[PDB]
Amino acid sequence: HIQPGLCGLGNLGNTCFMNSALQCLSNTAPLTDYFLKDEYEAEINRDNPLGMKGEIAEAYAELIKQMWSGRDAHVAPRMFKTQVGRFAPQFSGYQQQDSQELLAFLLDGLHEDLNRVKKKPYDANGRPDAVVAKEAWENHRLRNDSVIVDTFHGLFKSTLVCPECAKVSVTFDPFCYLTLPLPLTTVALRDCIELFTTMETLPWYCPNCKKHQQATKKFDLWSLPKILVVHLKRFSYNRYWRDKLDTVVEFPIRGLNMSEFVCNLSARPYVYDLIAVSNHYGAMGVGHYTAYAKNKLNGKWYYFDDSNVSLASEDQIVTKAAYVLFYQRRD
Amino acid sequence: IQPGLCGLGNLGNTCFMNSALQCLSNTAPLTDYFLKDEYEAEINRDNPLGMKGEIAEAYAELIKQMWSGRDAHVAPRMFKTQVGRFAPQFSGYQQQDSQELLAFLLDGLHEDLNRVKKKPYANGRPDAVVAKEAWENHRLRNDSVIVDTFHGLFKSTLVCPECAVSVTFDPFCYLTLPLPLTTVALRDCIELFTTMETLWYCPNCKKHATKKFDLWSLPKILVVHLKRFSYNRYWRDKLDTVVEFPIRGLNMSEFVCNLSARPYVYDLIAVSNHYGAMGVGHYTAYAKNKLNGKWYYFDDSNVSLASEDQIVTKAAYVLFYQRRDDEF
Amino acid sequence: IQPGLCGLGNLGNTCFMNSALQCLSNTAPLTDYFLKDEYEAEINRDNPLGMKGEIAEAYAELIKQMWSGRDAHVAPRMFKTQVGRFAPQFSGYQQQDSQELLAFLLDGLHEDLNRVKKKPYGRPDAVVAKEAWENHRLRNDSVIVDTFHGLFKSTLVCPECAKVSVTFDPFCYLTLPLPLTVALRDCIELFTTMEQQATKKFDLWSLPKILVVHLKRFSYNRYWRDKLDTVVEFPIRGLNMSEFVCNLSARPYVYDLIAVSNHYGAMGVGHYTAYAKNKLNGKWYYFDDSNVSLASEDQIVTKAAYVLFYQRRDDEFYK
Amino acid sequence: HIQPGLCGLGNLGNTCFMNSALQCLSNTAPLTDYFLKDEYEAEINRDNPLGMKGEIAEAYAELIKQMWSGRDAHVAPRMFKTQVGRFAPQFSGYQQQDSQELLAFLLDGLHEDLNRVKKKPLKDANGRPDAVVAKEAWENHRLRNDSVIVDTFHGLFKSTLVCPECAKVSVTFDPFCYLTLPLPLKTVALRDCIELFTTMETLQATKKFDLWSLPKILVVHLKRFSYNRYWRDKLDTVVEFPIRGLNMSEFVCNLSARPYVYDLIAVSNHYGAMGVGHYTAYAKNKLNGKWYYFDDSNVSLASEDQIVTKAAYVLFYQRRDDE
Amino acid sequence: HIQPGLCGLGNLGNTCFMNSALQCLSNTAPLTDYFLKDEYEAEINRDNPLGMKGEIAEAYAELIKQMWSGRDAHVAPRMFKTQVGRFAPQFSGYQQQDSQELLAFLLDGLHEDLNRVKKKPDANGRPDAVVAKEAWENHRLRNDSVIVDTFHGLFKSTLVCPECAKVSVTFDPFCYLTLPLPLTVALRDCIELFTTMETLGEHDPWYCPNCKKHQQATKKFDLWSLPKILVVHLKRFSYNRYWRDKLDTVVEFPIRGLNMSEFVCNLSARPYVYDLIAVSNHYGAMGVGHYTAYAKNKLNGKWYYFDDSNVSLASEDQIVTKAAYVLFYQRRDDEFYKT
Amino acid sequence: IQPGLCGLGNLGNTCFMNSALQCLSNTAPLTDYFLKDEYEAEINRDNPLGMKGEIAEAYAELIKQMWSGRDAHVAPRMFKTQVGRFAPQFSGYQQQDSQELLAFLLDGLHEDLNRVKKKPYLELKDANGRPDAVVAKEAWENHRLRNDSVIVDTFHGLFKSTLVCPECAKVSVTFDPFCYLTLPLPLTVALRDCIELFTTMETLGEDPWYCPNCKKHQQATKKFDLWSLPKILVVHLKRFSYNRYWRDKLDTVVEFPIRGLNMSEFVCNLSARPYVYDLIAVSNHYGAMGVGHYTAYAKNKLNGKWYYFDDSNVSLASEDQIVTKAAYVLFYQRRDD
Ligand SMILES: [Zn+2]
Ligand SMILES: [Zn+2]
Ligand SMILES: [Zn+2]
Ligand SMILES: [Zn+2]
Ligand SMILES: [Zn+2]
Ligand SMILES: [Zn+2]
Repeated sequence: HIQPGLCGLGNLGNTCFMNSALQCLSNTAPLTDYFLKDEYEAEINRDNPLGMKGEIAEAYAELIKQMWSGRDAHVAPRMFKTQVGRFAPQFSGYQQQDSQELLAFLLDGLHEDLNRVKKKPYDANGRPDAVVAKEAWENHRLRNDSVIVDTFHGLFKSTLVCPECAKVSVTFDPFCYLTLPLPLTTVALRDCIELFTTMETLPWYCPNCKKHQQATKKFDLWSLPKILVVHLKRFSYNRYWRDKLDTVVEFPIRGLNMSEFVCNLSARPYVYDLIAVSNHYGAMGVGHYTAYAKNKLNGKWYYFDDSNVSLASEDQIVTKAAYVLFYQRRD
Repeated sequence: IQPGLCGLGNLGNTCFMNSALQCLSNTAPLTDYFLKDEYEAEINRDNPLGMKGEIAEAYAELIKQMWSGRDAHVAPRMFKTQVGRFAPQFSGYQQQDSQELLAFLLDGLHEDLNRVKKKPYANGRPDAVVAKEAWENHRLRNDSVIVDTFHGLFKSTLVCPECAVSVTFDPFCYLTLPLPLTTVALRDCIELFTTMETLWYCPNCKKHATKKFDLWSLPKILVVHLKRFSYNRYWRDKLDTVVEFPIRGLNMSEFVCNLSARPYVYDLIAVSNHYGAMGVGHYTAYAKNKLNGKWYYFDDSNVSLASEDQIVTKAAYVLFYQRRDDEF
Repeated sequence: IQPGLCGLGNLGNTCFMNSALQCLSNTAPLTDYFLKDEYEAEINRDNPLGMKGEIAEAYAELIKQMWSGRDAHVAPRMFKTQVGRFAPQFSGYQQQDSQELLAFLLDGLHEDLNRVKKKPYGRPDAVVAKEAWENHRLRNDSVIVDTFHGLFKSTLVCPECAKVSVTFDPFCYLTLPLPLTVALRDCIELFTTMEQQATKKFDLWSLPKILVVHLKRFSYNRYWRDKLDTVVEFPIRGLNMSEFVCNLSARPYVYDLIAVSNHYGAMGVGHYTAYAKNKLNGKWYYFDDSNVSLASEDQIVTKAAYVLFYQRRDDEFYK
Repeated sequence: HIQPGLCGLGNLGNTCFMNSALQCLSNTAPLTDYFLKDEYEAEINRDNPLGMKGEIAEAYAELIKQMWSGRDAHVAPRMFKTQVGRFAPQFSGYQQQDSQELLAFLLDGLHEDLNRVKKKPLKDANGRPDAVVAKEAWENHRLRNDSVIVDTFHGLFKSTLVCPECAKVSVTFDPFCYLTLPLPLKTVALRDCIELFTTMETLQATKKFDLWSLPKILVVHLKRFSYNRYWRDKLDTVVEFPIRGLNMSEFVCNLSARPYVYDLIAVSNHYGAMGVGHYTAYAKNKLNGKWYYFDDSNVSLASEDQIVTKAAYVLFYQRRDDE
Repeated sequence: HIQPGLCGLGNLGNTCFMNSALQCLSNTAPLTDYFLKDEYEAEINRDNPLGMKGEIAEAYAELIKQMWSGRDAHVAPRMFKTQVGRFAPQFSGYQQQDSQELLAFLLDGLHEDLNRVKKKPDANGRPDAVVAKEAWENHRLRNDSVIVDTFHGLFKSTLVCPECAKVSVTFDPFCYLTLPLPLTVALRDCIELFTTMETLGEHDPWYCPNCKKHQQATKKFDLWSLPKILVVHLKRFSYNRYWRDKLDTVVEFPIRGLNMSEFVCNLSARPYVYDLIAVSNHYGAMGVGHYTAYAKNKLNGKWYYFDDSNVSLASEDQIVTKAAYVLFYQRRDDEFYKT
Repeated sequence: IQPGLCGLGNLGNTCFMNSALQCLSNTAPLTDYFLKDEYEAEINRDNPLGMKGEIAEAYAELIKQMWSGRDAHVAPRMFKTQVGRFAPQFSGYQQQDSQELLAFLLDGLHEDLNRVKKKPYLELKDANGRPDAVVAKEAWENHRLRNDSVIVDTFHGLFKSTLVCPECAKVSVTFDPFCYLTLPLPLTVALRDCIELFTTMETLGEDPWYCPNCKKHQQATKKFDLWSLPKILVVHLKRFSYNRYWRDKLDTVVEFPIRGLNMSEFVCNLSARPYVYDLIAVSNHYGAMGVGHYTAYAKNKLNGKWYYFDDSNVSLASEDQIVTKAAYVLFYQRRDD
């Protein structure tokens, strides 16, 4: 029969953005394995006031089992589409959609529906970064503990400097994806990462001023997850229209060394390999989303264009169409 | 940007429209008519069968944008709006048909550009005499750039089963070819269309037959619609049969019953494609650029260089052929 | 505020409805019937052709508001809601037709107030017409029949056979075709001119207390609506209908104008207004949605005139 | 044929508010002349993050060319209406609309779609003269905003705040493209409304507005509407305004400034007491100098004695540039 | 923790008509057992031109498994409602709905989505037994499903031409009985009214083969063979131009031992004794209106009232009221009823 | 037909409205006010916080129909239309809340019938360390200088709020009016347990209180106290929790008296006359999931019997049916003597 995971997703009326994001998540082996192991039932959180009563996790679990059964070449994700439209109506209709916006929604929704914290409970003052980061991560896990935290969550350092009182505010914050700005001739992914970590003048509230100030902000990468989701910020949502950057960003297929951008000098080496890409086409109108993904069982690359699954070659993956990159850490 | 290499943005389930529009855009006698920009005197705003010249004007405006060489892609917003206003069946989010839109547009453009300001209003006689009469009568009601570009004549012979022969010559602006009841040739579908098939209100007997179609005269631009869709109670079915059609040198003289007629050799200029089978579905187009002679693939906003070896597939739904004219 | 001098607020493209409602408001036999407030016994809630008495009730309520003398204008929200519920085609911001709403309302009010609880299933013209009218009233008996219903003769002459088939049919308004400034009598003559396969000629037999004359200005084409802008000259006083009445033993028929439904707007959605003569003071007013202003007779006859309301003179005794 | 500019606009379902605003702008000669000269194509800004990719300027230019061709007595502004409802869906509703709200949208929209500043780059002046601080404020405004809209409708007003504790006088100069005038409480003159706008409000500091520089085209919005939680209120006060010779010089603070005499060119009118209401316009035709009444598709000759009524909502004045 | 089958259905905005019909079908044991035993999987027909590509059968199977799992006290039938609306959009409006109209749609839909026939291929003066056997066999050569096996019966149609006096007899299948109500009545009076001869009205005249003309012929129905599950629809609604009328007549019907044998014209037929299993109820008359259901649980033999999401224990004395609209009867198949 | 025994037709998911309307209909001081038909002089059409008198007029018309004795049921079309026009959130086929409608209607009726034609502005006195009796009297008088209507006279009470800052230990005491009490349910319970829980001190969570001495949003302690109670006490049992993606519902059986509810022990004011209440109406909710359904129990003022109002259907009830998990909003009438 059909090879497991080589399953297209039927377009049900401008759901290409959803399908693209779903193919990327489907080919995230730690996440697919978790659901296929079918022991996640004990972790479904139906009372969580921030979740969807376990219903997003259940519709997702059902769909992945279909996609990895080896019985179908394609499935129509009707239950999943219905559940998304019910909890997040902004994803329904026939206007311009965003694979990253849906991805952010799904990563948060799966996390709360599978959150092991049944009751959520409820300040760097020149202390070492290692101490402040450990504290921030532990406090994060006291509120958020799931397969999503274990697979996609990392930690970044935020430094804010007030222009009035010159007070330097350092915080450690979790992330489940990295939104990379593109420079304003092709660019390298490392240039986009360096741009993300370079200081920029913003507005946030200063605790000493008590007012909103146009403070400088600098990001630093502290710890990185098993699955690094890299969002290339191509879209600009202006008041009356959406802009798109068509720049070719060169990104490695294999051996992405993240270690040079990690400010923790005592940290483990971070080498990553590409597993999936969410692609966008269409300078004008609604546009279209597809995906490249590496099948975990045979190690080959494929193109997923809604219901159509075709064998791909690595030389096709790096184009201006690349929008969201999925990287898996080599452990 | 090269003129005519202009993608059309999808405005929400508008692929059916964009596909049809790319085929019409790459119909040189029609595009040249609008780009010559002298058609303003021919806009018919009083025609009771037209859309007050508004479909012709929205189409003229879009073509000028598509052939300006200023844009790589255009969102056909005014055109989409005007279509939805006059023909609301094309504005839902349900499955659409590139041919249904094409038939609407060909009729609408004809009426909005009909030179006839006031429309006025057979038995054992020679075919040549009856055909000349039917055509002259047609142009006394219908005279436009659409009649000049796409209209042909087909002979219809109906034989009564009780009293035993009614011959009529009727115009057409496209040919809907039935597919046989898997790879078939275009010529087999043409032969199927012209074969006598028993099913009409007869005047001699009055007891309401063996209908037979014949091709009499063919136009500059022959639009060939392959009847792939069928409509079941709860869903639309699609025939996925591969129809083999020539890219160059389609000899239609072979199927023309007028033996004194001019030779009819056609070359492919555009194809409306359909993918999806029994699911939601998507339309694209192949079109040969009149200025550089190369084949391009138009997938909504995206325009990419194509090769001839990609064109003949099960995806081919509507074929556009241009007649070879060397002092005929 | 003088009773009846009440404007109707526009509730989003509802001027067509207000224009129609102002003409009916200023039809004295109909308004008096609702103000008399004894019509409650005549509301037919089981009629399969009616709206369970709900259009009559919404209309009665609105007319009482319009003739109370307490308001200069009212927003006919309940009426608009009830119309939109039973006839959803009258909902939206597309081009509307005041005659289409009028025809709906005249039929609706008739069925909601129909006294017939269970509808049953070579002679001289006078005998056949009397029979046709009595049979019509055995199915249809209401204040609308009493105020607006007339009878017209249909003569069909068969060729080859030469058989003359005569029928008498009721009407509650006359749709008059326009020729091609024209006179109303030319449009009446055009309606009565002769046109299996046979010749058909309309003739007017008996005419009602309130004659509603619809000038067929609109042509609904496949993709657009056409409009005839011809100035139709119609009398304000003394319309003699007697010359078009084929019953030679019939009473004289002289009418006086009481209301006009007006339409403006060459392109787009357009706008409907009304001229109406107030029954209590005899003056002409212009009803433009919520605005009611004193009018002069010299303003009434224009290309804007679309539907004319005429009241028969029952002054001198006839038969 | 038809006289250019005497073109009605068809109602496309509750679009009278739009037609009224459009007739006022159509009869603003410096703006219509700019589009009819048809050289504005080089000024269309398609990359502006605050614009509509040039599409509101293009839909407006196309419509104004139709209205001033002399070929049509009326046009249905379908493309314009469609583009407006696409960028600003609040105007594509079915509820009571505001011609001033559409005007403010369109003035900003046209400015951004025609903004000469391709890359946009709070300063307080301490003890410096008003003339120096105002010149600075205007130059800084034009470094961000440079269009036919700035050149036609933009003025500058002075804002003075004085602290009741330390007696500190804080002066700022801010641009405007129209004046929203409050109407008095307890028939009023336009000058009373202007004086009310420039009178010091006790507000914990006192705030006073002053007119510094005035544009070629002065748009005066009479604040008739009050948007309450469940309903909109309307002031029916008759505001007396001059048709010719409005002397604005008395309200201008720059005492070294040029005289400011204005003539009325257009009025946006509003009617209706109970329902959706209706908008029309009075406008002076620039080619024959006569007054006309534009009621959607209908254009009729008007007289000066008809303009000043309670219906007057938005007034358009044109400065006399005699020398 | 919850008893299987005692599962309410959430209202998803005017869907009470749908919940009511679904509770009746859910409590039809031969149909529920078919889905719970996974007998449906191999029989899903996806190419049938008269079906919904197996999608209505799949959505129904999934829902019935949820209702009979014993895990939920109530479920929101979102997937089912979505699939129904997609194939039959008339059921997704906010206008008044009809549980019988949904039932007829669903019985036909499931039949076609589960039809074992993958490729679908006068009778005068002959005995009724011969013609009926032929009509049934020809029916099953086209229609072979769990729906045919559970709900299909056969009725005799006699048409008599008023001109040539030609008597045309046909045997036609049915999956429910629409009973006209007389102009408190007994169910047997409604059955007798259904089998009484009536003269045809326009625009449905009978085409006479002798006359070769459309005729105002007489039409008489007779019951020939009855199914395991007899669905009896009391025709309470009248669709008028501007509103829907409703007959509020109390129809007295048995809860147990309904003897159908007296209305069966086949004298050699097996006895037909039926017990009520479910009732689709309607309240509201000519106003908006609400649908509920009475159903007998197959595992404990008790009567329950299903009012959307709410399931409560009922008593037999509550069942026979003016609210009864659609009745579900189950035939007795013991040693007492041999053929 | 007995007056007041009038059902309300459902006009498409309007059960939430009919339930609230049946409770208000059977509030004798309010129905008597409209039936006396002298309220016309009190309709406030200029109030910027009202609906130009239109909600009061639509309500008056409906209550006269329901108490005429001519109809067994009425379709409240004008009322539903007016509600949908001023508050569009109450239209549609999604889950509704009878208390949300009730709160809207109580405020709308108050503003449409507000005797204060021009609302004044006066500073609220510091009320620092002064006796509770003095500060409460001041708060009530200031409330009536802005709000004076049949709604204030029938449903308004006063509650005391004590806020204590965790940084500066500042004790802020205020008295605020209420037209209903939202009672929290413990995380079968008695009504008195929910009343006691409403007056227990709680610490504000992740909604802090602004402090005047700190000049910052502080997570202070908040304690409520009942000061004065109205003629008609509307008790809202807080069963629903509106979470980001779903609505939670507490199905706890709250035991509440039908007769003799002694409120005096929960009133921190001792100068008040005893407060004894009797149940007059209950708004009920059914439907664990989906859209759900609302009905009402109500005691007829003319015959003293209990009835069940399920949209258009009105049937005789027994007291033993009223106290169930379905009870959501309770209407209590004070004993006067
Ligand atoms: Zn600071
Ligand atoms: Zn024949
Ligand atoms: Zn004859
Ligand atoms: Zn100071
Ligand atoms: Zn016969
Ligand atoms: Zn403090």
